[PDB]
Amino acid sequence: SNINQMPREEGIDSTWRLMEEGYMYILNRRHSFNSDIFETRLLGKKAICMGGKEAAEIFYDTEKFKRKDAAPNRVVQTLFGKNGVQALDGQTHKHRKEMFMSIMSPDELEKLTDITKKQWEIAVDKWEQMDKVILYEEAKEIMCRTACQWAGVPVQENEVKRLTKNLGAMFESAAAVGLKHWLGRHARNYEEIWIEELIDRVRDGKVNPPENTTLHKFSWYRDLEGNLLDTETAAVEVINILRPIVAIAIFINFIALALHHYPEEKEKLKSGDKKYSQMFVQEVRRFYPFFPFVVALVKKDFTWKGYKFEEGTLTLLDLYGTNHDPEIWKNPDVFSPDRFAKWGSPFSFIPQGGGDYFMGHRCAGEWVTIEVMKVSLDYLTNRMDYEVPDQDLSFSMASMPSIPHSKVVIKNVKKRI
Ligand code: HEM
Ligand SMILES: CCCCCCCCCCCCCC(=O)O
Repeated sequence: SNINQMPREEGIDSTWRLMEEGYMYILNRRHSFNSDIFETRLLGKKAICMGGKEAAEIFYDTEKFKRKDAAPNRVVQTLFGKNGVQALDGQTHKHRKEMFMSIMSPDELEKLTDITKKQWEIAVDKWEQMDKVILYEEAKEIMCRTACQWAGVPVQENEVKRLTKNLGAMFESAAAVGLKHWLGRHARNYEEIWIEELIDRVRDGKVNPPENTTLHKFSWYRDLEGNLLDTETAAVEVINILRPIVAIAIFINFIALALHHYPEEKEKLKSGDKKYSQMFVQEVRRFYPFFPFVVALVKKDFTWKGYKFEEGTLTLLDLYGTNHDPEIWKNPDVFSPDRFAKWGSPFSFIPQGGGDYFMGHRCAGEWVTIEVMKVSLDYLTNRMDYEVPDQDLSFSMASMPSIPHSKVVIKNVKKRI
């Protein structure tokens, strides 16, 4: 059939509009163009942006889209690391992804939840002897201690503080400009070298992590040819566990926000029926902004909706806008856990990617995230009391990630006993 012209945003480069609008950039234009797909110019080149469940399923078609060389270098050097799983395609990707999925078994997730609970207890005891407590910063430290213990990474106290700062900077810098962006580049450089040394100690026999742990599994994994991963690559992969675990602190912020803003939803949790906590956690992941979009390159020319996708074109999948799509969800722009009662598809609810864990790039740590969020919600509701003082809890849709301006201050913390 005839090739049609995709809706097109004019201007020599539109990256500035993405920087100004953030999470809302793609959905605003899906609305104004009356199309789930449009073309623009971002980072000096043509770009295609698309959202909704059909677009998501097409984006996850690995005959049509590849990840090699898709992410901008500025994102590789902050968020991802070079030559990690995010960069791979085909059987090489499948085999690397199996390494990540191998640490996600029932017994290992139980180990994670036990650690997470203990580290919450430790933090709460500390906060009870404090006055004001900055939840985002304290939660990053909870999650850094949890990550290192679960991963088998030995850390001294000074190393905990430094890692918490540097892992934070890696994700807080990825969509930043200027001075702030470079903090994350330097943070990544420092921890890559530190983790590389540690992996060399594992391989030399001088450190002996338990067999079940990330550090053991990633240090000893062999590729499709039977060879150990390069030390640099294995370090990037370990950081691809430690960093996103720290990042759960962003979702902890939003759990606390939701408990403060929605007392009727909090009261439904006081029952002990786990269905309510499950719905609440899912709705936090659906409603609040976090990972805006993912990127791929067109692998081979193809047609969809009458439009030509040309090989090599950078393509953005709108995660935020799909999670807020009024063609998928009833009243998408309100927080309503009841929408999940006995719950859509793997392409419609995509805060941590869509599709299949093994056949695509969907987040390896989605179950970790959900389980950590459940522990955190249980702590904040059932194991402590605190006050939320008057403060600026607003969160900007132009900042990625989006953090409430006050960083969520709590006070008068008391552990229930
Ligand atoms: C804290 C909140 C998190 C969010 C919002 C999040 C979101 C995402 C998204 C959107 C992707 C990319 C999907 C794609 O490329 O198609 C991804 C990939 C990934 N995530 Fe997460 N994630 C989080 C936590 C975690 C955790 C806790 C872990 C590890 C325990 C983790 C490990 C990974 C890995 C290894 C990948 C790359 C998978 C691949 O390329 O095949 N993430 N995540
Ligand atoms: C490829 C688009 C980059 C988007 C900008 C990053 C803002 C969100 C931070 C996401 C962190 C998710 C977990 C992680 O990978 O550490």
